[PDB]
Amino acid sequence: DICPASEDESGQWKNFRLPDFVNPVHYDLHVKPLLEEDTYTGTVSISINLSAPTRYLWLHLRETRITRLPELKRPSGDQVQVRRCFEYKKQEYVVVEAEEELTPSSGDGLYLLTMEFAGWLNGSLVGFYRTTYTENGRVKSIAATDHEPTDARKSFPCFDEPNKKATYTISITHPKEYGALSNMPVAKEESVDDKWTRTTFEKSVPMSTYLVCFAVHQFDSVKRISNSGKPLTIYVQPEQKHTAEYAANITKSVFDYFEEYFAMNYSLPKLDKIAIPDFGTGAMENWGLITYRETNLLYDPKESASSNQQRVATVVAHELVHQWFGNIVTMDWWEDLWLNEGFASFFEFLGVNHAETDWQMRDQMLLEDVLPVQEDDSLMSSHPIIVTVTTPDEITSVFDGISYSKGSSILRMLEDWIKPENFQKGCQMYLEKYQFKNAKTSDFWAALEEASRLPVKEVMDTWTRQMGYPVLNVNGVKNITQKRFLLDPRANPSQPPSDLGYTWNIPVKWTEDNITSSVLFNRSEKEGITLNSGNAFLKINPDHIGFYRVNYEVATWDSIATALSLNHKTFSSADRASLIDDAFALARAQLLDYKVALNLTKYLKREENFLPWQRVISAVTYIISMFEDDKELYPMIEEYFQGQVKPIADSLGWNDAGDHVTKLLRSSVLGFACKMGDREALNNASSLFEQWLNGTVSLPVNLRLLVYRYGMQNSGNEISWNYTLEQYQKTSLAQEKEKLLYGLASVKNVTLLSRYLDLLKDTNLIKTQDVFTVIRYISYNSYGKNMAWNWIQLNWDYLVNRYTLNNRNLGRIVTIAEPFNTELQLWQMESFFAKYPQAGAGEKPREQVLETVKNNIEWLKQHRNTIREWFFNLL
Ligand SMILES: *[C@@H]1O[C@H](CO)[C@@H](O[C@@H]2O[C@H](CO)[C@@H](O[C@@H]3O[C@H](CO)[C@@H](O)[C@H](O)[C@H]3NC(C)=O)[C@H](O)[C@H]2NC(C)=O)[C@H](O)[C@H]1NC(C)=O
Ligand SMILES: *[C@@H]1O[C@H](CO)[C@@H](O[C@@H]2O[C@H](CO)[C@@H](O[C@@H]3O[C@H](CO)[C@@H](O)[C@H](O)[C@H]3NC(C)=O)[C@H](O)[C@H]2NC(C)=O)[C@H](O)[C@H]1NC(C)=O
Ligand SMILES: *[C@@H]1O[C@H](CO)[C@@H](O[C@@H]2O[C@H](CO)[C@@H](O[C@@H]3O[C@H](CO)[C@@H](O)[C@H](O)[C@H]3NC(C)=O)[C@H](O)[C@H]2NC(C)=O)[C@H](O)[C@H]1NC(C)=O
Ligand SMILES: *[C@@H]1O[C@H](CO)[C@@H](O[C@@H]2O[C@H](CO)[C@@H](O)[C@H](O)[C@H]2NC(C)=O)[C@H](O)[C@H]1NC(C)=O
Ligand SMILES: *[C@@H]1O[C@H](CO)[C@@H](O[C@@H]2O[C@H](CO)[C@@H](O)[C@H](O)[C@H]2NC(C)=O)[C@H](O)[C@H]1NC(C)=O
Ligand SMILES: *[C@@H]1O[C@H](CO)[C@@H](O[C@@H]2O[C@H](CO)[C@@H](O)[C@H](O)[C@H]2NC(C)=O)[C@H](O)[C@H]1NC(C)=O
Ligand SMILES: *[C@@H]1O[C@H](CO)[C@@H](O)[C@H](O)[C@H]1NC(C)=O
Ligand SMILES: *[C@@H]1O[C@H](CO)[C@@H](O)[C@H](O)[C@H]1NC(C)=O
Ligand SMILES: N[C@@H](CCC(=O)O)C(=O)O
Ligand SMILES: [Zn+2]
Repeated sequence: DICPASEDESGQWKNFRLPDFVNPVHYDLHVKPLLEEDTYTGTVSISINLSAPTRYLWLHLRETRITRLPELKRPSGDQVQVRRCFEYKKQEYVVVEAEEELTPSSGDGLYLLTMEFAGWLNGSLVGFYRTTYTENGRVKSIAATDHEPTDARKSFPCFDEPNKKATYTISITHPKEYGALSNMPVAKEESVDDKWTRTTFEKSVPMSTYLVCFAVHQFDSVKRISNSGKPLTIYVQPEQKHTAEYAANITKSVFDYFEEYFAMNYSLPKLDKIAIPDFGTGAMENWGLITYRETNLLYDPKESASSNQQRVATVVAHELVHQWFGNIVTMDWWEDLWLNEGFASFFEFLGVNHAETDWQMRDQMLLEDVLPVQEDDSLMSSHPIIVTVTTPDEITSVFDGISYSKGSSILRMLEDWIKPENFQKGCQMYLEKYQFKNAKTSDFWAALEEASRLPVKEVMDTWTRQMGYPVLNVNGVKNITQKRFLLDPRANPSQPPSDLGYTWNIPVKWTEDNITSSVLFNRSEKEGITLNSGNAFLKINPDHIGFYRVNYEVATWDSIATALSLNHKTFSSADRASLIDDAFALARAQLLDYKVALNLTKYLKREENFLPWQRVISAVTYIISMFEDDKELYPMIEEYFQGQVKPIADSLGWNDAGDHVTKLLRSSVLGFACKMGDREALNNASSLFEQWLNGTVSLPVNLRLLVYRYGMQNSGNEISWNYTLEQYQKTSLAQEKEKLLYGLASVKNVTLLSRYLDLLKDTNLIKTQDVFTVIRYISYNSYGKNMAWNWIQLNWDYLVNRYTLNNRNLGRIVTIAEPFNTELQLWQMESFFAKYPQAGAGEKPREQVLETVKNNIEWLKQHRNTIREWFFNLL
């Protein structure tokens, strides 16, 4: 109550954005958690470079309270008279008004502001918090922090903006049974009591608030040493110690690869990794202390899948990229978030490709980022890569497909156009230029433009300052022209307004008879260009390397189908995936007749590669989804696609054999077989499930998920549900737990799914981090599509209270409505949204799922007969 809230607008603290004339240099931060009380206290002393006459000093603070009237120091050292302090809620500030204004730190002397604060460790996964786990029957505690993007201000009062880089010396007073970790190595350990220890860490390099991290733990460790000679260690619960090995391997390999690739030293003396037993995102790149959700870090070769292996490798690689792109060089403002996330999403594939050679990681970029985000970015409710954000809710919202995947995709296009070698050098120069400072997007262009003298800014701005992407329309084999590709044909292609008018500078690549050529397709070529060997067939956009779609003439498309039916290997696996992906997306947008798209699938009985099958399954999943309740169309589509996978499903079999990609292929191919109703695949699932219920037999790691899902679906009951629920509690491996949750969500029983939904309110059973995962799994259930949707509506106030409107996963949960395809269902959504109109971080997802559902309704109206004719005539 000493620093109370007031609604006083008459000041610069009414501004969302922090003032230009106040900068932090150094933070002296001390915190003392009372672990078994779920509280902490702390003091922060901040050195402040003032630049203008101000009677007010303000900075960010949320939920956590100031307990003592703050103390102000002049550059000379004198005590400053402080009249009041107060909180201004609307922009998450605490403001202190001095008696008088005093002016800039002109000569190495700085102001010093000291504040005492108390906060909570409970009810939350952001800021500074405590969670528990069980070790040899005992409940143990671990405390950690999580800040990105606007949560450092919950932990301690600070200038919570990515460009207010300051240096840190952190100390923690904890009980002696615990160790304390932070960004920097331990400097000194001193006894307060015979019970308490004060751990002081050595001074940091300049860094943003969102990167500040500390933890109090009783974890064991697995150790590695870099080529730099620096200790790289993963902290892990003693019972889980053996599952930390693989992450330790990749950390070494990828750390050593990146340091060399970026031509720059890792800035800190050590690097730590730790998985928090309850953790709100996937992982977080805190300078020197990277925090993980266990599924993304901990891997067991004897129980985890190849899928899991790759996920661990990729997230680790991702988190390591950030130590350069994000940490050393940080975006100036969140609008340029892709400078962090896009770069990490691109370089992750390079890291893991170094570590794991036969994973075809470069090709998998198509499956993971490129083709999925081309779906996202064909909606009106997408946004440009450089995004205007004006609230904390808007800031957190842009941690999405666009920042990550399109970021990754347009770098993938850029690298290829500019050539890998020059892209590398260009990244290096940017990295040394803006080291320990902040960069804008223009700065990265200017850096790469110095590596190629190609018109990088001019070309890359078109991809970056407007949403969407083009479809190239082919006239007469050789003439191309560009148009915006939108999934909704009724949508206005000029909206929302763009200076660039939705035309792009398209780096174009094409293959003529195994020889490859390149052109930049200029915006100002309004009537299109012509592509420079007298030719019959011209393969445009090889390996789908550019962020665009190609619509060949119908004749060409027809010839491609026949070419696939005669010898599909004529195309590279990536090229098959891409052609199939484009055709089905073009058909979805009413730019290509569905008969033409479906014809490309006729060859599939002989398809044996991962990439094409993945993009086939993706396209079919949607079509099958739209006809779930059509008793006439569904069996026909099912019957067909069952026959098209049967050969490869049988050939690969129900057993973990072959290399990484083959094993990934088997998972999704057997899964699709099950999905399409194959009696024999379902029986394998039920048979293995029955065996697993017998309590000894350890399932083949790459088949487990399918066995739990389809086994529970086809032969699950209360006895086996209860058992599966027991198993989920008993296993320590998070990757197994998550599979078992999908199993539990698969039962065809309303009563059991109802028990499952009730468990979501029980924190001893379902972790806070997993609630949205479980809701999503249930929504995939034929019964639970409606149950999950109904439950989030009835329990909306409860979820908002538990997570806050600022939590992006809560915001995104409405996307469980994506398969909706009737006017009735759309009315439900709109009714629910009108009832709870304060959407927070859910604002964009709402817009997106509404757009999707409307498209769905239209799609059914446009294509039901055409698709029916195609299947009926064939069968
Ligand atoms: C983390 O990194 C290690 C290397 O940096 C991996 O390598 C393990 O260690 C052994 C030698 O370093 C390897 O040697 C042997 O390989 C041959 C196979 O032809 C066999 O003699 C043995 O299976 C194996 N030696 C053993 C088991 O003592 C192994 O290939 C290898 N594996 C094991 C279990 O030791 C680690 O595998 C790697 N760990 C993880 C989890 O990824
Ligand atoms: C798990 O799935 C396997 C398929 O991937 C099943 O194996 C197949 O079983 C089929 C029937 O038992 C066989 O198909 C045909 O059987 C009839 C019997 O009357 C024969 O005429 C046909 O010649 C034969 N088809 C062919 C193409 O030869 C399969 O041959 C058989 N094997 C394979 C490799 O496909 C498993 O039975 C199933 N397991 C469980 C426990 O359900
Ligand atoms: C691209 O798709 C085209 C449109 O579907 C294909 O052309 C169709 O082939 C069908 C064969 O599956 C034909 O259906 C047969 O003909 C009549 C339809 O009126 C029926 O009586 C027959 O029962 C049926 N055949 C069987 C075995 O049941 C269609 O006539 C035909 N449709 C049109 C509009 O021409 C192309 O073949 C396909 N191109 C490829 C694969 O390259
Ligand atoms: C952590 O727990 C404390 C108390 O255990 C919560 O504070 C209580 O809030 C409820 C209503 O929201 C009141 O009935 C109590 O009087 C409060 N207690 C105290 C001591 O203030 C606190 O809200 C929890 N923190 C979070 C983030 O949920
Ligand atoms: C779904 O599961 C419920 C819960 O187990 C089943 O209800 C049980 O049915 C058995 C046999 O008919 C009874 O002995 C139990 O008393 C019932 N339990 C409860 C809690 O009601 C139900 O039959 C299943 N529904 C299906 C398979 O459609
Ligand atoms: C499966 O698990 C449930 C939960 O433990 C069992 O317990 C019943 O749960 C319902 C609520 O869903 C309670 O109202 C009943 O009183 C519980 N029964 C008790 C305490 O005996 C359920 O019995 C289990 N079923 C099987 C077949 O194991
Ligand atoms: C960069 O790495 C090199 C080689 O390991 C080393 O000699 C140099 O001191 C490093 N630069 C630093 C720590 O600033
Ligand atoms: C393609 O463009 C060229 C050059 O503008 C022109 O000669 C030709 O007629 C165009 N049309 C077709 C179908 O090739
Ligand atoms: N950069 C993190 C997400 C951080 C967050 O959203 O809290 C990741 O994608 O791994
Ligand atoms: Zn990231």
